[PDB]
Amino acid sequence: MVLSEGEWQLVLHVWAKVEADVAGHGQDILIRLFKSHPETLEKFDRFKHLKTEAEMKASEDLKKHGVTFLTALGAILKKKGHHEAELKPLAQSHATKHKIPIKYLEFISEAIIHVLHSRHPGNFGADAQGAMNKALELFRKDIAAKYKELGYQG
Ligand code: HEM
Repeated sequence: MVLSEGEWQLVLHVWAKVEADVAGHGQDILIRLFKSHPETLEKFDRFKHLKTEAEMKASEDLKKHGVTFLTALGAILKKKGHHEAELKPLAQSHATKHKIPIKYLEFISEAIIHVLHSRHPGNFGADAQGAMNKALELFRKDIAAKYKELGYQG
């Protein structure tokens, strides 16, 4: 799939707002995923023991990881599709070390879109959400092909 330049602009405009608070968004998104799909929390051996959303908010480690995760995603989106080199180390660790099924990457895409919609309504109307969605479907499609090449899932 190929996004047009206008779709990438809608994506990078709302991302420029997200980057004013990277740790806050990282945190909001991971919690949102864990709440919505609690099975995903089991993949993290470091956070698994968290029991409530209050425990999640208060975990410094979780917040540090939400910064790591978000930065990496930001770096991929700013490539505007040309992300082959970035995708390599990510596909290898998530498919071989962490073992993260594509279905989970669909759950986290839904969590990203929930949070942006909550925090940035004026910059995330229907066309901007369609563009963000296109960009994460592109990322999932490419990661899924990498996964196959690595021997995982398909
Ligand atoms: C948009 C997608 C995502 C991005 C860009 C991403 C990014 C990252 C980055 C950059 C790290 C650290 C380095 C590494 O191990 O490669 C990481 C670690 C990890 N990721 Fe993700 N990830 C994504 C989706 C997920 C999903 C959906 C899950 C689980 C349901 C997951 C599970 C983990 C785990 C288990 C680790 C290790 C955490 C720790 O160090 O203990 N990731 N991920």
